[PDB]
Amino acid sequence: FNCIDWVHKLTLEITDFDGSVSTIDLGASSSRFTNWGSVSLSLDAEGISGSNSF
Amino acid sequence: DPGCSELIQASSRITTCSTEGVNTKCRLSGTALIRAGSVGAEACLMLKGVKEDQTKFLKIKTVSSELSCREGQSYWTGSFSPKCLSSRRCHLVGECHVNRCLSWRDNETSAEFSFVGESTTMRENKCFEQCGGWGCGCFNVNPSCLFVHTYLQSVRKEALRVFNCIDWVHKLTLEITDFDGSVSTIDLGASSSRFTNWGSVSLSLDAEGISGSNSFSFIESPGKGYAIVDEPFSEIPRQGFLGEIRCNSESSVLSAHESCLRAPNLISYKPMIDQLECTTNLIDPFVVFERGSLPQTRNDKTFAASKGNRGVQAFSKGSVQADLTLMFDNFEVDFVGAAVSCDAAFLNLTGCYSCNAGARVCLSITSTGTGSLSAHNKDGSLHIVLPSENGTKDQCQILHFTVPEVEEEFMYSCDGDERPLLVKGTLIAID
Amino acid sequence: TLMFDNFEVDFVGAAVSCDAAFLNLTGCYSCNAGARVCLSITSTGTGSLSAHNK
Repeated sequence: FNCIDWVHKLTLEITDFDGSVSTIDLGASSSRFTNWGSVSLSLDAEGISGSNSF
Repeated sequence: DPGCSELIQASSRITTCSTEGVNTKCRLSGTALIRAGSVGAEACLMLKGVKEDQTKFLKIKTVSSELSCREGQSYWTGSFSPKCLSSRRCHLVGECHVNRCLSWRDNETSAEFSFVGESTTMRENKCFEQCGGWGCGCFNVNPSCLFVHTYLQSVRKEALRVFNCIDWVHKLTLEITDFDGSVSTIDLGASSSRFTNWGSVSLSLDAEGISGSNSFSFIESPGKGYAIVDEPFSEIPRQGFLGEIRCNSESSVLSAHESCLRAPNLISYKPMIDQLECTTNLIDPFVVFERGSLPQTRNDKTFAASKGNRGVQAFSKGSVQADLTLMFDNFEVDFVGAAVSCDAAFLNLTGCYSCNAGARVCLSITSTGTGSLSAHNKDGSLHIVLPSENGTKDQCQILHFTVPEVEEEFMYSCDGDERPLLVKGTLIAID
Repeated sequence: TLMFDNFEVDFVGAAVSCDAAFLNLTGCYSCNAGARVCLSITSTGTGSLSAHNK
């Protein structure tokens, strides 16, 4: 395979209010599914370009 | 305090009258041009019947100067979250085949997820292969199947509608008071026309109206303000851009209907034997909606929200010098034969002379019945019209002068009997 | 960006008093990592320690 764009992903271990923990991740500006709701990013100023020849 | 300013009399070419028993009504069918008033002033038009007491008025007040937009291209967008399913199927069980899974289409119906329902959402069907045999959890040694039913849904609660502008139409919020007393508030811009009770009004010559708006797009929210984007409008929703998922209506975004236009190759898939993690790369619209929210500062125009209708206006300075066209469509104007006399009294005078705004004046009208007031100077240059009723009020309007030492005798009359009246006051010089 | 989608969070008032103690304070100031601090929390019931300055 190949990589056309590197998405900066941040693995987050969200802990709910009752005490339950959930290990998820957020990349660029994606969303997931948690018990309390959904979480997303806002700023993502990090990436690697020019990986089309690999 | 502001009232009639440019007050002229209508011509007899498009105005006819007729007497039918003490009641002389008059028709109005034609086009007439009049100078538009300044900010606050009115563009009243005096209508004379067959005598002197028969005098009406058509108040057209000018609120302020606005720069409305001309909507042409718009679409509904918003944030979404993929909610995919998974169901691992062993080989030689049901519809599990290697050629069927490797050549699996997107909109191909499957008998595995046939129990959920044929919903009308942005759905798709995928398939993958894993491992088989007794070491994994199947019978045959061939790799098992992996049916994936992915459908999009609205995870948030609100939506957004992104539109653009092509030209800043100089809209003027112009309300019109009919002859009977009904007030109709409409708007005019560039060369558009509206439908009123007396006929139809439109804008003639437009002085301002700057272009240069195709390189910017606006974002509208149902109840969170407006915004601005420093990027031209996007035509086709390409992959990897703000606006790749667009719809047509608000319900298509709040309910995530299947009639929304989306870009292919967006929902990723990370199979993990039994687990599944489907992710996308949709750009959050609230980020751009929050970084650049109105009001802002662009060149020299104050962008804000428009009043009344749903649109984006723009504040800009400048005087008023346009014209208005009054197109009549056969309207009947009647008036009583005998009116009620009135008594006027001077109050104060403060404003400007030879100015566009015009000096304001107030008179103490004291009468016992309803009707109208008709006053004028000596040479017939200036005219004064004010509504009269039972009691003692203080009707105010705008008067124009060309001298700081205002001293002109007026002749006011509410039924035919004129009475002298003198005014005075010091004005200032301003353009 | 924490997107809450109508989630119920309940809590019973009137908790149990606690008594903490100071341990150490190392790290950095005006830094992206942030200085760390540890406290010897000694309580008898399950709850939280809401501490503030003046």
